[PDB]
Amino acid sequence: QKRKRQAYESNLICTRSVSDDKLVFVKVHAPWEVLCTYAEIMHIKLPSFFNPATRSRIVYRLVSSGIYKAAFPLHDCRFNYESSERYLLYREWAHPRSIYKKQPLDLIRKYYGEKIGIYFAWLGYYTQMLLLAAVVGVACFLYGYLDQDNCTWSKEVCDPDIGGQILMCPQCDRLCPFWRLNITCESSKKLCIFDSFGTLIFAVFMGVWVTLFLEFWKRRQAELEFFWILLIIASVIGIIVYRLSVFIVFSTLTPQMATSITASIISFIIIMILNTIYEKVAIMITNFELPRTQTDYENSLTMKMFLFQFVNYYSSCFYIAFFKGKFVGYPGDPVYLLGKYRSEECDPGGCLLELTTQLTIIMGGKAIWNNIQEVLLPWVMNLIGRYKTPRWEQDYHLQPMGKLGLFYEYLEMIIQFGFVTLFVASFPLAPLLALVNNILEIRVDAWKLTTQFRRMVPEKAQDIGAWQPIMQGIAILAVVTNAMIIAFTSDMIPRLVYYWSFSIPPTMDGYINNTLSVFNITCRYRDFRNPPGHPQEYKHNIYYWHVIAAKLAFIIVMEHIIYSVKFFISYAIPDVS
Amino acid sequence: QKRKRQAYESNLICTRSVSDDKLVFVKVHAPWEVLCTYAEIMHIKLPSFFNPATRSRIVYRLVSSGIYKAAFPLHDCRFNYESSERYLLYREWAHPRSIYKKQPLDLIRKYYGEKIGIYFAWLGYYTQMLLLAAVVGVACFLYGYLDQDNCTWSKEVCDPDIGGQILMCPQCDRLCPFWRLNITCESSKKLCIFDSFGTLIFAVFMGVWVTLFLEFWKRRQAELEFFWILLIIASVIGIIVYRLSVFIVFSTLTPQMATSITASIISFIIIMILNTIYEKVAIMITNFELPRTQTDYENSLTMKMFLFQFVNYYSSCFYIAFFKGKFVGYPGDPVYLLGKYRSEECDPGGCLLELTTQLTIIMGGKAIWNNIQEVLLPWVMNLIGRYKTPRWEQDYHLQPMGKLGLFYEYLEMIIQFGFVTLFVASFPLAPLLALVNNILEIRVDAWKLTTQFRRMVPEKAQDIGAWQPIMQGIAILAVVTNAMIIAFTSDMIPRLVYYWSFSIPPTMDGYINNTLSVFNITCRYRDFRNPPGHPQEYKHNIYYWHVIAAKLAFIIVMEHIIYSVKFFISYAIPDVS
Ligand SMILES: CCCCCCCCCC(=O)OC[C@@H](COP(=O)(O)OCC[N+](C)(C)C)OC(=O)CCCCCCCCC
Ligand SMILES: CCCCCCCCCC(=O)OC[C@@H](COP(=O)(O)OCC[N+](C)(C)C)OC(=O)CCCCCCCCC
Ligand SMILES: [Ca+2]
Ligand SMILES: [Ca+2]
Ligand SMILES: [Ca+2]
Ligand SMILES: [Ca+2]
Repeated sequence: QKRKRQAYESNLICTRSVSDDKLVFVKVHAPWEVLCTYAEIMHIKLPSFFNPATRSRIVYRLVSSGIYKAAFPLHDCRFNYESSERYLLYREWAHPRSIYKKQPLDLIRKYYGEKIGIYFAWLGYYTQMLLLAAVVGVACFLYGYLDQDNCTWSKEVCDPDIGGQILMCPQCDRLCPFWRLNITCESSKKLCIFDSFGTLIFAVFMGVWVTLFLEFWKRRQAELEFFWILLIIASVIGIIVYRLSVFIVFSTLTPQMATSITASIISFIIIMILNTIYEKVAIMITNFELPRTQTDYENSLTMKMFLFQFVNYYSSCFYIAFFKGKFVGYPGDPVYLLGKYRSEECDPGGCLLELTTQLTIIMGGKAIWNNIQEVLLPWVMNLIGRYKTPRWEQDYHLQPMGKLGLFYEYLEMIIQFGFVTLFVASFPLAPLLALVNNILEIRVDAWKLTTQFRRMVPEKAQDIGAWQPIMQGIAILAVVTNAMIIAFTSDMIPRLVYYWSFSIPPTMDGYINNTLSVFNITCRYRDFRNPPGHPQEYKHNIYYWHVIAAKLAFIIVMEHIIYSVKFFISYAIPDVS
Repeated sequence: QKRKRQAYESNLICTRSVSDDKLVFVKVHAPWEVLCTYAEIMHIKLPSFFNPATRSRIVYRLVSSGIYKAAFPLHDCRFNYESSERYLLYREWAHPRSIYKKQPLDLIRKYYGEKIGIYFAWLGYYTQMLLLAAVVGVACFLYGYLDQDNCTWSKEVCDPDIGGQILMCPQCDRLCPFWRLNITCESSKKLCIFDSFGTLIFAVFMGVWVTLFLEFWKRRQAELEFFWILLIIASVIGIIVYRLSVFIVFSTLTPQMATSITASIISFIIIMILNTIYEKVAIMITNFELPRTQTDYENSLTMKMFLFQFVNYYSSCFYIAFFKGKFVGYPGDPVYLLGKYRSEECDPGGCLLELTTQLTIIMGGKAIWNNIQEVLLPWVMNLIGRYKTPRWEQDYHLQPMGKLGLFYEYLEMIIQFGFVTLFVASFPLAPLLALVNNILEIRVDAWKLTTQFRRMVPEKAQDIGAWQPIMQGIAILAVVTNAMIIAFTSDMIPRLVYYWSFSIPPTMDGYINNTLSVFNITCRYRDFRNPPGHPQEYKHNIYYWHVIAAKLAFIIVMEHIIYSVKFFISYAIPDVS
């Protein structure tokens, strides 16, 4: 026990704490010749001469068994008062009062290390790219807002004659009664913002913006040089079925917004606690496997953890986008999934607004609650530690960062990126919310890393790591996902077909009465079905196949055009300075 | 003049020809210490000790101005009789009598050099992969042939009652008279081969096969370690308009096969002479640009030359596939392209058979005529040279390879690959024809390289070069192109919709009368148009939009499924030994 530690200390050669007599901490420094020897064995760069991050790396499992209590570097100074580097970049960068200043990226790679430097460089560059995407999203938001007097469909669903005379079918078995449509008017008014031509121009822009983000980040990186799959499928089913359950336990502006916000909040609570669960089961799964190296361990953990997180966070959104209300048929013979399991018909405006509210609640709530957790949990852990003098004694009573470190940090921003990219065709303010989150996110990551956490050992990484193929896969998936959101989720394509193709005798006015289908009780539900009385009644009509062929042709045209533009831009940008 | 050559020879130090007194050839050898010095300046590998390819590279513009007559290595021996390496791999590899033996790839990199070795390794591995793709293509060809008694549509177009009672519309202005359909029966019978379920399984297989080809070739490479764009657009228009012209100058089994084979032959003749033209204008264009290095010169030449060759060879095929007969409307108001320019309505079986004949003529004729040129042109040039003793005198009178060398060789196989991949859904025997071409292609490239050409200087290349992104782009384009061939070119999707979707009251029998549309003279042309007498007469009907929505959904499903399978296979194959 103590013999192993004494022999290891004698090999390393080859004070106790004033507050706790049982703990003893040994100072570790290197001589000049030994530093030059370790700097020859590890080929460091050249122009007191060795930097403190370089010294702490060159000086850098036995503590995993519990023999050694703690091994760490030491901070330079207290942040609250000057001794003095930590005080400096706390005073001008890490403080929330210095929210507007530029990041001292050379100072952050000086003090913390190039993985922390590359995370904060990626975070700041993400913020600057999100500023461009956010002002274009504000431009398309103004395009939707100022043309609210020209959206003919919202003005005729808000008018009582065209909108109120619908009396559309119930989406629900026990009474849930059939209703005049003008009550969705206050939900439809903002819908003129959320699927107009402005958000289509924004989505086609956002494909290009993701491409520019990736290529100029490649340039900035160039400058700055089997049971678990079955469990994932069970998770895929689980998030959808509790999305249904939270909508049901709610079901037993104001009414629709209360519905969407309340169900989104309670589902988001389940999302967070199931996220902690998924952290634990994925770490148990990758510990059941034997990984040979820590890097292969964290790559496998990155893939499995991100797949569980992808499933957990976006499966509700994918249900609302592509599965909710998409497979329901006519009110005669509704689709009972397993018997007595009638699926949820959507509102006639579409499930885009419900997707929008769920997106902004999950995104902004993960932002708010994750920053609250990132502040408070190390702070309250240090507080209950302090409720139970030398420098290293002060630096001892800090929550250690962990073996992974910045991993979860990257993870949450990648999840934020999946809201910025995969669902950007729903609401254009996703880069704005991401920007206002990221401006504080640099400060909260900075502040907890400076104040609350022990100093992580500096070590260089040439990129973000295994998150880069994840981001490229998210980028390729974003084109398909935005195409299915504009085609399948929103209703922009049916009114596009109504204006361009059926103002003709075989304008935009008269769209709402001409879209829906009348239903015999043996009301006008939202579907394109040949009507009681037509020879092919309740089968899909000519107009269903016209609109769905325009949907599929839009998916093909938009995907091929955007993928060729992404190819032309990745081929045209030299990817170097 | 002679002073520059004398000074260069004196720097190099730092016999005349018996047949021609004006020419003098100096032997060039290196001493042992100078060879070790050049082998230290160029870091050669280690285990008379320096190999002859290595010696010829280490010993290796003034001849471009015309000062030096010729500078070359020397061959080891005459091929016809032993002196003796060249005689050996001529006797057992390069001879056409050794067509069945394996390639001595270590001997070919010993004698010729690693670019020639990697071309012949790529050629042989291409041949072995084509053997697998060819036996699967023969399997789907047997699937189409043995089920010829079960193709209901061909048996009812060959029957006089269902097929002969059509009397379909003329595709032509001056009389070209309307005709009973059973005359396409002998063309439709083999059509039961060419678009059945077997070729669909072959196309979905061929996406996987291209993927396996690319990944195992990555493994084998790992083991074996602005005016011109406007001219390209003018070429794009030019090949299509002379495809129209050769069809017209023909127009002024037996009748349709005579048409297709004759027009394909005369167009292919124009293809070849315009290919020589495109060689010359592309070499003039890349000489008008100043390239800094020979490698950047040949990369730019590779891109421009392949783009011109792509346009030249496949623009006729792309016209037949995606533009011929696709944009023609109903016989009332035909599409005159510029006035008095009625486009060519296709046969009711589709333009797939015309595409098939054009493909096999262009592919097999480029194979035959390119091997005939590859044999004869160096042979006849050496013959007229000989119509006007030491070793170097014999090796002097050979056609030199040129500065590019194997470039055109790679080029033609890449063009062959574009027939193996981009149009594989038309006829499944494309890998078979490629296999029977490649077995002789190794021998003709081997034989002309051994007998007729001067020995190219050995120099190492780690891959095929700039053709590898070209092949990956051809591979990505192949999925889209095969999807548009199965959907848009062939008629497999309309009969798939007829069987699965309209045997119902709103079997495969009755497909031909139910596909076409009747035409009032104010006959049954091949289109899906609402009929004289329907309220929406000659507009597209329900069934057009059903079939074209199934086409577009097939494109989306097939592209996404195949691209995910390609991603799973490229991610699952470790790309290393
Ligand atoms: C890679 C991640 C993204 C995957 C996207 C999944 C797409 C699923 C959407 C889907 O198929 O929905 C079925 C319909 C959508 O048209 P809708 O008119 O919404 O369906 C009827 C609903 N309503 C009458 C009550 C208004 O659509 C169809 O009927 C056509 C089916 C073709 C879909 C193929 C897309 C991608 C395949 C992998
Ligand atoms: C990248 C290299 C490959 C490019 C492929 C180009 C595709 C062009 C094919 C095309 O659009 O043809 C028009 C129709 C095809 O349906 P058809 O029924 O052949 O057209 C009517 C012909 N007929 C009545 C005489 C029998 O199709 C349509 O009407 C739907 C238009 C959507 C096409 C979008 C595909 C790719 C866009 C870049
Ligand atoms: Ca956060
Ligand atoms: Ca963070
Ligand atoms: Ca050839
Ligand atoms: Ca050849």
